Amino acid sequence: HHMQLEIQVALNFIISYLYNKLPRRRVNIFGEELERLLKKKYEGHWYPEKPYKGSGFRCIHIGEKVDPVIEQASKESGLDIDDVRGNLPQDLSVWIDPFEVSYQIGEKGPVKVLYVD
Ligand SMILES: O=c1[nH]c2ccccc2n2cccc12
Repeated sequence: HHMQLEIQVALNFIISYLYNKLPRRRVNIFGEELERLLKKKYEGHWYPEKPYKGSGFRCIHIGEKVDPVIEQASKESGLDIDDVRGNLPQDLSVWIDPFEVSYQIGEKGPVKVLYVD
């Protein structure tokens, strides 16, 4: 029902990797904190008019370095960011733009779409 809905889509996707190698309730906590941090980060950086404006800011990147929002959601969930990294596909990008959520795996991977309207 917003940028909200789209952060949900990305969240669901990301944590989907984490369940069943990381403890259930603490992955739930990881999601909830992730959701909060994205909202807090994306506030005022969301322009349905120019969806691509700030797209590179909003991008969740987990290459050889981890996006702070990921690192923060880990610390606030008691999870070792190395164990979280480990269960997430390497060189992952998730772009969350108005009307579209998409992601790439691997430097030469195709972009895939989770949500578009
Ligand atoms: O890995 C990146 N993907 C990306 C996708 C769309 C827009 C901007 C970016 N971007 C900006 C710094 C880094 C990245």
